[PDB]
Amino acid sequence: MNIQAIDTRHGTANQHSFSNGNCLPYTGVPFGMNFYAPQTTDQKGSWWFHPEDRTFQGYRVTHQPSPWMGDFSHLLMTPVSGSLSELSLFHAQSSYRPEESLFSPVEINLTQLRYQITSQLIPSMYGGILTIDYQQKDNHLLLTLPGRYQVKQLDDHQVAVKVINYSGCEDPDFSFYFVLHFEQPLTKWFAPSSGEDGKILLSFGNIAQQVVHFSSSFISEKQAQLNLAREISLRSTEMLQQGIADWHNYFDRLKVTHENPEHTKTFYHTLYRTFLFPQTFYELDENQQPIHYDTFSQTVRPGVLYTNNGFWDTYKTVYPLFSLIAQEKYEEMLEGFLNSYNETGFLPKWLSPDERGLMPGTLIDAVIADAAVKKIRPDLMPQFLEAMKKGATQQSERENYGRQGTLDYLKYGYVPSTYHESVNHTLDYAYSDFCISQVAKTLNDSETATFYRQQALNYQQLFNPETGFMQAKDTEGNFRPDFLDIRWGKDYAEGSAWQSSFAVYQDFAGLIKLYGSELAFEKKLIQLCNQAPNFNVEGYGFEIHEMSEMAAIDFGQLAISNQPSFHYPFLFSYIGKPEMAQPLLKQLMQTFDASPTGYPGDEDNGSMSAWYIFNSLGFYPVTPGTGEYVIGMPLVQTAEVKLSNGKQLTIQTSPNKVQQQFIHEIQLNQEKHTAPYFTHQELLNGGTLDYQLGIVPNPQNTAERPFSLSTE
Ligand SMILES: [Ca+2]
Ligand SMILES: [K+]
Repeated sequence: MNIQAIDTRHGTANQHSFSNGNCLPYTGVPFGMNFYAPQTTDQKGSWWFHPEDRTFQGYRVTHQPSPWMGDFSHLLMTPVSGSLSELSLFHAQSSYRPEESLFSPVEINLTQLRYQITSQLIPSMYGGILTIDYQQKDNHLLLTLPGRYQVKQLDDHQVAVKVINYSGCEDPDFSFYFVLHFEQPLTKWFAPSSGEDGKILLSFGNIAQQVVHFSSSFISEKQAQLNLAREISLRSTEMLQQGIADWHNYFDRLKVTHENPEHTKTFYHTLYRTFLFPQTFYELDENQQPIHYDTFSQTVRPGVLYTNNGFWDTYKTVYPLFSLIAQEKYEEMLEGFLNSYNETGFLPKWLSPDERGLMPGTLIDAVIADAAVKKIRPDLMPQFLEAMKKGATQQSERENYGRQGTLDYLKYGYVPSTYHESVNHTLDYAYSDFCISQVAKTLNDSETATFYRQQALNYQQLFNPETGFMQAKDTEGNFRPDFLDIRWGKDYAEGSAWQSSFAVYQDFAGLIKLYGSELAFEKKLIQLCNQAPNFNVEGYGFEIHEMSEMAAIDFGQLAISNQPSFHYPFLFSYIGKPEMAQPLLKQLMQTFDASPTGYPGDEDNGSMSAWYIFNSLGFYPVTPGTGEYVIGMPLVQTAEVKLSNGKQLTIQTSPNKVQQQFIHEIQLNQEKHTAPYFTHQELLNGGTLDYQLGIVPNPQNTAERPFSLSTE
C-alpha cells in the first residue's frame, strides 16, 4: 500500500476507561526523533487528541509514546489570523472538519474554520516544513512553549526556542531546542526572553502564504541550526518525496496480499506503527558522527541512543521482527542500549526519555539473548553479559533501575509476597536468568551458563499444585490464602492468575510436568479459553481498562488486549496439538482493523502491531532467545519477505478464505515440514514457504516440540 493512503487516526479513539490502541496520529519518518500530531483538547491530560473532536488547538511536536508515560520536550505551533483575546490554547482554538482533513504518516493537511487558514506539515527526521495558506490579512503563528522556556529572534527570518518539559527525567533541566526559519520575514521584532508556559505570537503581516522550515535538537541551539541547514533548501514537495521513500524502504520489505483487501489495509496500518519506535535519540555532529544527550550526567556524548521503549512490551514481537527484516536497525539500537548501560550503570527498562523504571522485569535481557543466538552484534555480547550479570546480582540504590528485590530473589529463589506484583517479578527474573544463560552459552562461558540455567527454573517456586496457578508466596514459603483465580492485581500486573501463570517461555515442558502431563495442561488451556471473561477487581479496588477490554469480547481469559496473553494460542503447540488453536488465531486476528477503534487494547510502541504482522505470516516468536518461531495460522495469501541477509522468503497459501481455519500441510522449499516451529536459520535460507490450508484439521501428531530447558 502507498504510505499516503495510511490514515494515522487508526487506533486513536480512546479514553482513560477503554483502549482501542491508545495510539496518537503520529506524522513522522520511521524512527523519527520527533513526531507531529494535531492537538484537539488540553482538557483531558494525555488524551490530547480524539478523532471525533472538531476542535483544533495546534500542531503538537511530541515525544509521547503512550498516555501512561506522558510527553517530554513538546510544544505547539498554531496558525492564527486577526487579533487574539488572550493567547491560551482555548482562546486560539478553531473548529475544523475531520472528514475534509488529511492525516497520513508523511503529511497533515487541515483547514481552521475560524481563521480560514489551510496548513500542511511534512516531517523529516529532525524537523519538517509547515506551509500556511492565509485568506485573511493579519497573519501569525502562535508558539506554545510549555514548562520553562527561552526564546530569541536570530534575525528577521529566524527564531530559536528552548523548552524544558517532561513527565519524568534524570536531568531536571532537560532541554529541547527548536529553530524556525520563515520564508516571509517577521514584521514585528522581539528581544530575548524567558519564563514558564510561554505563548509567543509571531507576526508576518498580510502575506498569502508562509513557509516554515523547522528543526530541533537535544544537543544545543547550534546543533539545531546545523540540523536545519542540512535541509533548509528542500521544497515541501521534495521533503514529502523523501519521507515517502523512507517509509517505502520498510514497506517494500513485506509485500503481502489477502483474499479480503480490508485485511491488507489492516496489515499496512499495523506496519506503519511497527517502524515508529524506538525513536532516534541521537544527532549527527559537524563530522557526521553520532552524538546524544546523556541525562544521567547531563552531558553531550558521542554514539547512538534510542528512546521511547518499554522492553516489557517490545521484546515480545518488535525486536524478533527486526531480526528478520530490519537487522541494520536492531544492530544500531543494541549499541544505543549498551550506551544507556554505560551511562547509568543498568540496562534500561523503560526509556522516556531516560529510565522511568515502569513495569516488572528486565526484558531487555530477552532482546539481548535473541540477538546473541541470532548472531546479531556478537561483538557487543561480552559487554552485554557483564551488564546482565550486574542487573541479576546488584540492587540499585536508585529505585527505577535494575531488578527490584534482587537480593530477596537470590535469598529465597523468588520475590516474596511483600513486594507488589511479586509473581510477575519472579517469573520475569527466571526468564531473564534463561536469557543470561543463552548469552553465556554463545560465549562458551560454561560456569555462567550452568548457574543461570538453574536459576531459570525458579518459576517452580510459585507453582501451587493445589490450584494449578502461580501464586505469591511469603518468606516462610506459604501461599497467600483466599486465592481466587479471576482476582486481578496485587500479586499480578494488569491481570489475574489466568493472565500470569504461563509466563514460562524458557521451559513450557517443565511447566507441563508440574501439571502432571500434557493432557492435564491441555485441560487447563481449554478451561482458560472456553469460560466467560469474568474478573474480580479486589487487587485494584476498581475496574481498569485492561479488564474492560477482555470483558468486551467473548475470548475467555485469553486477554489479547494485553501483552501477557499474546503467546497463549501457541501453548497448544507445546502439547503437540497446534490444530486446536489454528481457528482461534484466525479469529483473534479479526479483532484488528484499520479504523480508529482498530486494536483490541494498547498498541504499546509496535508491540501489538508486530503481533499482528507475525500472525499474518503464520509464525510467532514465543521464546525470544531460542531462535525459533512457533507456527500458527497465516492470514495472508502471499508475502514476499526481504530478509536482512539479502535473501527473499516467498510465502504462498492455497486460497485463504473465511472457511480456511487450519493448516493442512506445510512445504518449505518443496519439503514437507512437520515440526510445530521454524528455526531462524531455516527462514533466513529464503526460498518458498507454502501453506496448504484446510477447512478441517490435519493433526500431524508430531513428537517434536518447540524449545524447553528441561528437554533440550
Ligand atoms: Ca499493554
Ligand atoms: K477495539
